[PDB]
Amino acid sequence: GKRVLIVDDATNGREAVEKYKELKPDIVTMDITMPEMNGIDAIKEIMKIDPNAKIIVCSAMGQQAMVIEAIKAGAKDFIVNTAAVENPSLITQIAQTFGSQAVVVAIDAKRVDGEFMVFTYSGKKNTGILLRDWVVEVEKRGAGEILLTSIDRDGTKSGYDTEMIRFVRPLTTLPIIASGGAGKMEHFLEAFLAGADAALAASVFHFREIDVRELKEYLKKHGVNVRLEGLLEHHH
Amino acid sequence: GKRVLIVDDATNGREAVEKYKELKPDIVTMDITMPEMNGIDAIKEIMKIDPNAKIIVCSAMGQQAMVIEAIKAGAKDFIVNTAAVENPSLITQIAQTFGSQAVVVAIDAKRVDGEFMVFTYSGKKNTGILLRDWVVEVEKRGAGEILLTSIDRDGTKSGYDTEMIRFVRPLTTLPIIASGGAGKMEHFLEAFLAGADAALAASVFHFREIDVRELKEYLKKHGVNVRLEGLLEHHH
Repeated sequence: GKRVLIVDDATNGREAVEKYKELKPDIVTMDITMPEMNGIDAIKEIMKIDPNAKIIVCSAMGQQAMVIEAIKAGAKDFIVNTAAVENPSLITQIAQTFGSQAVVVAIDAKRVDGEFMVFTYSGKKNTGILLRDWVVEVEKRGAGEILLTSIDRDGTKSGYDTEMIRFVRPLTTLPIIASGGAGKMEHFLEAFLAGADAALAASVFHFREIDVRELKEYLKKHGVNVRLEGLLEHHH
Repeated sequence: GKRVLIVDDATNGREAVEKYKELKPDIVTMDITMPEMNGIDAIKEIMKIDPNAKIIVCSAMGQQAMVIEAIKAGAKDFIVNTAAVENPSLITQIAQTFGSQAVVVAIDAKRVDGEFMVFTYSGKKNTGILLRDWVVEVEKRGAGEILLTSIDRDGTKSGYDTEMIRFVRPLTTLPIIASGGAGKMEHFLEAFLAGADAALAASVFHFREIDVRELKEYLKKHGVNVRLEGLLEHHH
């Protein structure tokens, strides 16, 4: 690409096999955690109504029991955050089975005392690990793509963390999907200019702050390659 | 009180009827949304192992179908956020059935252009409604307590929004549980001093930034009344 990711996030269903065919999206993402809500049962139906893919499983943590059963259903790809920080090897582990392609590492970052630092458990434990460090590590461990979310920007509807991107950019060769403060059409350009290979966004379209057709034409009128895709997800 | 609320948040279970007896807490909170995860089935077991209470149901939105069944199980109290903003009457509605006591209105606030504004859908739609307005409205509609969460502070581990509290304080007589940036022992005092009748916190204890025994003694050594309680919750 790049590469703009339009998200529909629904939700605890059920509201999947219904939304999937009616929205023909390029991902989905599936939270499967704890053996209670029809995660695995959902996938099978898709892997039927469309034998292809592309489902990305949300593995973390300790409920691997489910992940295994999910892969038996046809799951080929995964994102990881906390469980990779606990155990960096877990990446190499997957990447060896399914290839580097198959693994995306989500990274949650926040600047503390003028220093980019990593945060886990849905962005709350300050790991005391410099972002700069983890980035390199993650690549060497065998990642595919980095899902850099800026906490200092997440939900500020005030722009992507173009600074955090630039910081990460030269430290890697891997694609970088950028996440955080999607605010206006202009903000997407800045992200691409920073280095981000992809931009993710939910709130702006959901609430029609921004028109997806218009955003395509805007970026087109500036000479950018895109390429926009449909995400889809349960749960939190 | 006041009044400090220690939260254990677990999680999609199941990890309830096990945690409840072993943790003897004063709340719980129960997310029941969509007929899939054992919300209602959980309550019944408690309402058995302890016929008393005190369960607070998380009603919102449109899945009232479940809420009704939940009340049949013995639910007496509720919190509301988005669905109250959509339909202010919904408060009067509950408060008439179960009394003003029974209803807590969560308010999500963020300052925009030097103006406290309300946000819905897990804090993302700018309602274009001044906090000052909703506060009064909510009381007149028949609320019991206000669960003021500061977005500009939520997860900053940098102090409560002592400014937002002071703003709300004189506009009401209702109790105010304060939520947001629980950072250090000192930060709890400031909150109480601001007007907050209660402080809620999860991250600080979970990750043992702060010791609960120590926090009691700290506030005691400053002459405060407390009074600390155990929350417990699924899910997001």
